[PDB]
Amino acid sequence: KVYGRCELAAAMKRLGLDNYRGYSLGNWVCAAKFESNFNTHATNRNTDGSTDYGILQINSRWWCNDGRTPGSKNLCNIPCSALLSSDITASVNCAKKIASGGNGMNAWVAWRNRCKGTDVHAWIRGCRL
Repeated sequence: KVYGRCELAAAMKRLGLDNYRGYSLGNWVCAAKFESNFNTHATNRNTDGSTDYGILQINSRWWCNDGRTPGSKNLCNIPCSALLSSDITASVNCAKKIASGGNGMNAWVAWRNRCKGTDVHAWIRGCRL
């Protein structure tokens, strides 16, 4: 499902992400843009058998079970296809744990990269919030 910018910004404000771990909503926005381009079914396979899933592209090798990753975790109890739906609930639940750890949003590269030191603000400026 390809999301509006503000449709996606309204959503994870309700979902609770604004100022979560003292990251303000446009960080979230900008990581989803740059991570999926707001597509929930966006998927990328890796060099490890790994596959990142959904909208903030959570990795199969640490946070989910997709069916086949030649050894690892599931730090979230989610089957990777929950990442994959309409509904961001699950992506955003899992997302919180990844950012619960030490590095915070630095787990998303693209955020690290296209988003640290920016006007993330800019991602919600014209929004129905």
